[PDB]
Amino acid sequence: QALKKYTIDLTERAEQGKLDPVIGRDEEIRRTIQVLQRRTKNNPVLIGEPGVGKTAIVEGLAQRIINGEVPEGLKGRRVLALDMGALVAGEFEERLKGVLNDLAKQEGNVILFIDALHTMVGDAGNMLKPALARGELHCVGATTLDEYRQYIFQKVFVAEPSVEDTIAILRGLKERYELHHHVQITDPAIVAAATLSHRYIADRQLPDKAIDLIDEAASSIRMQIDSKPEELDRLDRRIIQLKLEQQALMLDMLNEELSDKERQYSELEEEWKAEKASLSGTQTIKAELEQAKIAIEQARRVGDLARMSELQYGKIPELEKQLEAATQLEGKTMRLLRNKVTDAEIAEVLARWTGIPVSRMMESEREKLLRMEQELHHRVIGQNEAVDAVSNAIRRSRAGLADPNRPIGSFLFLGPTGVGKTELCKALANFMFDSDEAMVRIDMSEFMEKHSVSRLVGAGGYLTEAVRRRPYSVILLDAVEKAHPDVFNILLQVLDDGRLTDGQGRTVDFRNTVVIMTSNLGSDLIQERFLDYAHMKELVLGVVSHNFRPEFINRIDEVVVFHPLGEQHIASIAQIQLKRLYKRLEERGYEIHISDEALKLLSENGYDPVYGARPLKRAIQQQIENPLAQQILSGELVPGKVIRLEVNEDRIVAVQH
Ligand SMILES: Nc1ncnc2c1ncn2[C@@H]1O[C@H](COP(=O)(O)OP(=O)(O)O)[C@@H](O)[C@H]1O
Ligand SMILES: Nc1ncnc2c1ncn2[C@@H]1O[C@H](COP(=O)(O)OP(=O)(O)O)[C@@H](O)[C@H]1O
Repeated sequence: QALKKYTIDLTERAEQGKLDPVIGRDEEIRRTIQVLQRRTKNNPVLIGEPGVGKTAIVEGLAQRIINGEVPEGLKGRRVLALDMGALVAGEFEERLKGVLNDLAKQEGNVILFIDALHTMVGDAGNMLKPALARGELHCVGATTLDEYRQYIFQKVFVAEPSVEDTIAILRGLKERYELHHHVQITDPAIVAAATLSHRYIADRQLPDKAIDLIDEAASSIRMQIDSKPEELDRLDRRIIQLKLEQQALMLDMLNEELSDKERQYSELEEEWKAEKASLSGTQTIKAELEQAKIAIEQARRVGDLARMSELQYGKIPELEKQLEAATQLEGKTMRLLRNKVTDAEIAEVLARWTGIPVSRMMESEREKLLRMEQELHHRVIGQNEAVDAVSNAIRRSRAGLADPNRPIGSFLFLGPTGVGKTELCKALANFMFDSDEAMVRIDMSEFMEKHSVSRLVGAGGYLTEAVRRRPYSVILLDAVEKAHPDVFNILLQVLDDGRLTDGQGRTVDFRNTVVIMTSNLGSDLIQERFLDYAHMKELVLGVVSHNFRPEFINRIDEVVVFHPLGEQHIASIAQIQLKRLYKRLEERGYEIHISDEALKLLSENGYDPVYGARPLKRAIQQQIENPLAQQILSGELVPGKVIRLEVNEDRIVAVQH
């Protein structure tokens, strides 16, 4: 009986109704069942990244066995999960031997479950090998594919549920969790949990991370409930203060205001208790309801008779009616204490995790979108047609006026260098994705070969991995004309399917991304134009047809033309570049203003037609930041005095007048 010591009986747990409900996973369970009765290589292995509910599938199978929804071959079978802990508490091999003995004793009525299957074979227990082929033991694996790469039984692949699936799962677990945490859970909190966990948490997987959000928020709410209310602390401190003062004076007066405040503090206190009572009641009955439901599920099993109709008709709906009567009573009675876990709570927990202010997490998206041109113009200066096209396309996408199976947007940027293409990329990344850090930059110059379409996909790939870890990002493909012909096909697959199958066979989801492609092909004809504010697109389309096939031009949302930078433009770019410096100096108490002619010097030294505004930054770094740092470290320039940037001879100088 090493099973009593070294295993947990899952069918036993399911029989007691102590297993949480399993929502979805119908096909995976059915498959596993199909494989368990397999004539050879029967036993099956659940393969998927941690937290996707492989164990959930096992428990679901157990529940089906107990409920008798499984084929006659699996009726009455027992599912036991082998625990890795109790074994290692030379004893390992002997204990495991006893386990295999016990499993060979009933010969086929017991199914063993091994989570992290690699740990058994791979601290690499060897003795397990005979029982598989001999048929002494029938087991179900749960292992990662990585570890099934290590190990290479039947392949059973457990995918990761989508947002909708996760939501259904959480809605199924909702009552159990409400009971578990002594709280109410809002459906907005559920959808917010799934959605936000999907978006912001990169490393973890669904449903698990969403469930963690829910859990933590529930803990927070619990602690908030237990704690003494604000008003009561306020009043206690206040009356203690007035007590102090009064006894020190021993004014009357205060004597009255004491008493009154003691009446109030009394009333509130009683109210507090009352509320607590209500809560407690609502929980107890809840528990009882559960115990009733489990009970009727026992009654279906062993066949009590008037029992089940008494529970179904008498007990369950009475408890159900006074439960929501208690919740509507809660609706009336609850003031000082809030038991409802909302989307706001989920937001606060994921705030704790991520570090986002969370104003962004729920800031109104429609107002963000409608004002988009302005927001993008806060960073990108000039290039009005570009911002217009991009903003319009993204608006179309978010309004749901476009194919849902394609990326949010697809743009081809055309024009010279240094005109702010990459600037608009970073601006987009910031605007929608809350950082420039959510961007994926790939130079196409380094993919010209067959080893190119190899490298970025697989044979992992530079692209697929980045998009998999960061589904919301701006994918910028620079100098796309240099690309290897095999890559363009992959690009079409992304622009169309909104997904891409890699060298490993798994599909990466691009539907949350904005795909931007830049090219210098139009640079000459564009610099040679302004021609009308319109016809340019036709003119350059002419040169587009040479290097690009109709498929590509038609599958991208907008083809963007970037104009060279005017004088006032470069001036403004300069000022924006000076903002950061201004800020860093503002922190130390320096105020800097720049002369118009000095700004002209910067604008001149920062712009040449071939590199555009690229030289500008280190034109500032060299001509301004260097002597500035010199004087700051010198002590010549002192905080609390305005620093004017003027010109001396042809060179820029800093002064305190
Ligand atoms: N279909 C489902 N129905 C209900 N809960 C699920 C489902 N899939 C996953 N879960 C939940 O996800 C949580 C973590 O899943 P888990 O089985 O630990 O993942 P894995 O074992 O595959 O790493 C579990 O608490 C489980 O309740
Ligand atoms: N339209 C613009 N708006 C704001 N900054 C710009 C603009 N054009 C150029 N710059 C500045 O010039 C630098 C280089 O420009 P960049 O966007 O990289 O050009 P390209 O997209 O052709 O590589 C950027 O860091 C940016 O600060």
